Amino acid sequence: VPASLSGQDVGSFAYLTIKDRIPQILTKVIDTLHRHKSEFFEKHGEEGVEAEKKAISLLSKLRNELQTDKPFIPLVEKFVDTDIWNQYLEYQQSLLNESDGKSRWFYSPWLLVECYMYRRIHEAIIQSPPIDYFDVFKESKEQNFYGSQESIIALCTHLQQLIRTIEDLDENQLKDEFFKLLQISLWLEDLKPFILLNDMEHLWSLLSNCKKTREKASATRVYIVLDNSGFELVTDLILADFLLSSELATEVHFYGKTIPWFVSDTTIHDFNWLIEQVKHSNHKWMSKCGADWEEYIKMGKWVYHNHIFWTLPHEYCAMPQVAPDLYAELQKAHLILFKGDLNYRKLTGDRKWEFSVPFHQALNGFHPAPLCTIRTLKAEIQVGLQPGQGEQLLASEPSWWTTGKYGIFQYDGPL
Ligand SMILES: [Mg+2]
Ligand SMILES: [Mg+2]
Repeated sequence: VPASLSGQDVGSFAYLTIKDRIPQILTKVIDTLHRHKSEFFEKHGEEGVEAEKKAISLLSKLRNELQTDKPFIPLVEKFVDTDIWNQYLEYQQSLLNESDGKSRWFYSPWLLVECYMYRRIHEAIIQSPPIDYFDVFKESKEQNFYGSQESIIALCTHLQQLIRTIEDLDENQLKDEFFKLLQISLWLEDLKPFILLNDMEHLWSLLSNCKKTREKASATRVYIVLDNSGFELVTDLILADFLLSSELATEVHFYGKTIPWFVSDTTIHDFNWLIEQVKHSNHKWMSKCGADWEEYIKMGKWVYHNHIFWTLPHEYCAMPQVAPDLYAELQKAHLILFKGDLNYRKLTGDRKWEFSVPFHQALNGFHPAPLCTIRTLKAEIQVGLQPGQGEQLLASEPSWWTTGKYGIFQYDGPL
């Protein structure tokens, strides 16, 4: 397996992200805490203000460690994954030879660096009762929802129009509607040129055959490993409703993040809050969607799962050893959809793979069930391309894979 992406290459996007973007995220977190000082006093009294100041102090220390490339330190505050994290940090140090020194922001794998930063943010918060419940990214995730109301209404209206007629659609029209919603989940004719890899036909073949072959009382389970909250989450819920309504799935299982993560990533609180806001909307079609979605969850047609593994630094190839219960759960899927760039990085180890490497190889043994990554590119990693394809893009458009402009549907599994 190739070397990890990291800040060792000062010309790398990982370097640029660690040097400039991560400090910016921490500053904004600190700003968010500062702006909530009055709310914390109203709800918690003086102990809330002392806790806000403590959290800010800790986050300021964290930002200084990053800005000065200090070595990583063990996590201290008791938490469900503290010991697993410290074991992983010990393991990561063991990979370093004498010349490499100690794990640190601009030397260690970029995946570990970013995951460590968010876990240290969470440590600062859980060290600061009574504000230890606070989600420093909640305001931004709520803002994405409120800012997207027109597109959310339009998409909920589209889905409900679709569902009204869904039993009159032939197989090929149903397929076309499936492909449309998959592209909405990714991001339509104007955007098609920016789909670099399109395995959507293999998803249709897989689920269509499951539907045609399904025996009585048998299940077709589709798992969705989520990325961002807000409009992205809505596109995934809309897809999942279509999957049930079209009978391409009989159950949909969702996996989010146990803690606030990578700013926007959906936690159980974001998931429940968004569905509540859609359900209690006064718009006819948004409200009907939200009601239907809460009913799917009640019946077990939709299931939300929390698992700590997704907010660990480990590459997904480690899941069988580190989270065998989760791996066995994923093996019950008929299809797993992984959303977004971080999932892609974890699927491929965040390594400097050649463009030509097959996705199957880059997964490094992680083959729980048929799976597809639905991803816009925000990292210097992309495998499974045709010879010369990524090279031509680099030469024509040096930023191509880091701007979120290009997308993929990249599949591993049968057919
Ligand atoms: Mg050493
Ligand atoms: Mg995200």
